[PDB]
Amino acid sequence: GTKQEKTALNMARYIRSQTLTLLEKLNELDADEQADICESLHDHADELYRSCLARFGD
Amino acid sequence: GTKQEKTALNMARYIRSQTLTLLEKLNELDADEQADICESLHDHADELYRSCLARFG
Repeated sequence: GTKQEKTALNMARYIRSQTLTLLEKLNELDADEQADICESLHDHADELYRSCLARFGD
Repeated sequence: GTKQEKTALNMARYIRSQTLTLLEKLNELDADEQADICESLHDHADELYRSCLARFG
């Protein structure tokens, strides 16, 4: 439950929130092809967050 | 080359950089399973970045 472990998990949550925000922006730009890539990237970010949560979470 | 376009492209580049910062942290932790997913996530962020770059120039 170290500070290193908490830093890594917070970063994984942040990257997920970034990709969600970016997805909305690309949707707003109507940048369809990029939004679809980003949608997938966000799922993958969620997979990472979940894996980090299981391992580093309290 | 619109403003909004550039903000989006920058954020896509920022996210690519963040996956590498997390990858190194996961490496420091010997969190092998998480590191391999992160490695692939970087590959995926690079796919998105290059696509935005081709489009938003």
